[PDB]
Amino acid sequence: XTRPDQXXXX
Repeated sequence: XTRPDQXXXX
């Protein structure tokens, strides 16, 4: 959820 740009990141 932390990093949409990185494909999620939780």
